[PDB]
Amino acid sequence: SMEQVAMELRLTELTRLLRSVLDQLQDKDPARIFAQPVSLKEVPDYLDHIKHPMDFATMRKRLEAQGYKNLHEFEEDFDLIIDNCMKYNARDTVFYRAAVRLRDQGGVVLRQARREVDSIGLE
Ligand SMILES: Cn1c(=O)ccc2cc(N)ccc21
Repeated sequence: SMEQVAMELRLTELTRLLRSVLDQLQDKDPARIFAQPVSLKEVPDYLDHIKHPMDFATMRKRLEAQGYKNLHEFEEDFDLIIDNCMKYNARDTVFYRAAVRLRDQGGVVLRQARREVDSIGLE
C-alpha cells in the first residue's frame, strides 16, 4: 500500500538523521573506548556484571537494518554504553572518565536531535 511506503520513507529519513547523530556522538570518543563490544575473551566475567552490553559498532548494525523506530530507542542504547561503563569501572579509571565526557558532550547533540525529530516529524 502507499501508506506503508510512506511510513517506510519516514523510517528511512529517521535512519538518515540517526546516522548523523551516531557519527557526531562517536566523535566524542576519540580514544575509541566504546567503538567495539567488550571482549568476553579478555574480560571473561563481564556478563556476570553487565546484563545488556552495548557499543557503537553494535548500534551501527541495528541502525543500518533500520532497527531504531524512534529516537528514544536509539537513546536507550547510547545510555547503555555509558551506564554499563560507569558500573563496571571505578571512578578513578580512564574508562569511567571517558564515559562521563561522552555523556556530557553527547547530551548537547541529543538535545538538538530531539528538536529535529519532532520538527520534521519522523515518528
Ligand atoms: C571494561 N571496559 C569497558 O567498560 C569499556 C571499554 C573497554 C575497552 C577495553 N579495551 C577493555 C575493557 C573495557
